[PDB]
Amino acid sequence: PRYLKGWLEDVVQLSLRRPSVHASRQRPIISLNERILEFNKRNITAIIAYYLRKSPVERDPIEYAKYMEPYAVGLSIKTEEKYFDGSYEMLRKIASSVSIPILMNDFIVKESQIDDAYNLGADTVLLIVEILTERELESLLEYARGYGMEPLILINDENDLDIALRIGARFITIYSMNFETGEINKENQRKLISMIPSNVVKVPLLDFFEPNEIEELRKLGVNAFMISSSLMRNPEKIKELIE
Ligand SMILES: C/C=C/C(=O)c1ccc2cc(OC)ccc2c1
Repeated sequence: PRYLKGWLEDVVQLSLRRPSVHASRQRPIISLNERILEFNKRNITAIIAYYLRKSPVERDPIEYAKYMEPYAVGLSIKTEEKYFDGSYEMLRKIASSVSIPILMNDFIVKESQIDDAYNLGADTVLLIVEILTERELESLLEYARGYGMEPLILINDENDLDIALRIGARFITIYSMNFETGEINKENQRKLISMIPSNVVKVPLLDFFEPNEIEELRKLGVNAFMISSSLMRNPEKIKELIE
């Protein structure tokens, strides 16, 4: 990884030394990017329900996963420990108790964390341009693919987009986030969406969504929407979205 500052470097250092787990998965991968493409063809609104317990309305992660299973295209499960109160064991039990795709959402800096995700039952992993060099991102990209997991590449700005496309990313999440504040820059997010090629599956992160926003973003080529705060506070809004 890079050498950063602040809590993000603390997290990078935690990831560097995180021990690899002793586990094996219980079902095949269920491809998240492919399921999004299927939902698009079938005209089903594709929502990734984003779960965290803490960050820099706390919910039971199992119960949340089961609640979202009938409606969501996938689940994002935060497995970073110190700042997000994530666990590998919670990932494992979520992945063995729902049959929709699971994104392991963490700060991946080494291959053994990808091994961990596969062995715990995740269907894909997040990779973050900001914390990696291009060479590192390319090597982790190809590592994840090898398992059958098209990773979701996180971009926060145009430089990040350009690195992602330079290494052949096929699945991108547009956070447009300042990790120091947890801000999503909605203006920059729209700009970045408009720069992504049509054959890359593209997923903005939204805390809250406006009436018309989902429709407007779909008109910009968005394939799925990863929604955090609104669904944690009001999980029932996923019904409205799909129905
Ligand atoms: C890649 C996983 C990231 C997040 O879900 C996430 C959530 C809340 C955050 C709040 C912050 O405020 C200081 C900073 C980063 C944050 C990152």
